[PDB]
Amino acid sequence: SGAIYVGNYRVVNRHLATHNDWANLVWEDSSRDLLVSSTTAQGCDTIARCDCQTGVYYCSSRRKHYPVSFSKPSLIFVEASEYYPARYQSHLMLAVGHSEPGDCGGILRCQHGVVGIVSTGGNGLVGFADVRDLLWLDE
Ligand SMILES: COc1ccccc1CC(=O)N1C[C@@H](C(N)=O)CC12CC2
Ligand SMILES: [Zn+2]
Repeated sequence: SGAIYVGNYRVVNRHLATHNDWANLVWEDSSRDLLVSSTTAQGCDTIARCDCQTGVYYCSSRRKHYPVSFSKPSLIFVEASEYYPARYQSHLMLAVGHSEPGDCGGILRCQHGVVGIVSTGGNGLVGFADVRDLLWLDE
């Protein structure tokens, strides 16, 4: 689990969105595994606007933050899971790092701010849904 709280937005994995998220929906995209809802309170996270390929992510299954090198946002084939059939997921970045299914939502960050959230993984890999291209999160 986990979310980004920037301005009056809450960014979560679409597969983990609650009823309140759907009832306060701003934007969702199944192909990216992302959903954004509106919040009453202002958040403290800032979004990175950069092309960093190194950063640090939070892994809840280890209660630890790890440094990682990650690929550029791309279209990658993701195996079938309890929440989606096998399909191509867009705007996904891959890295070598530990992950388990419930690690989804953990933040990946760089020197500039939040880069994205854990969305996929397995066998010593971890994938992150990028949010750096969503410029509207800043206003
Ligand atoms: C962090 O993901 C994993 C880690 C280890 C093993 C397997 C996974 C992948 C996984 O379980 N996925 C991929 C998600 C997606 N974005 O399609 C949907 C979801 C069920 C939760
Ligand atoms: Zn950066």
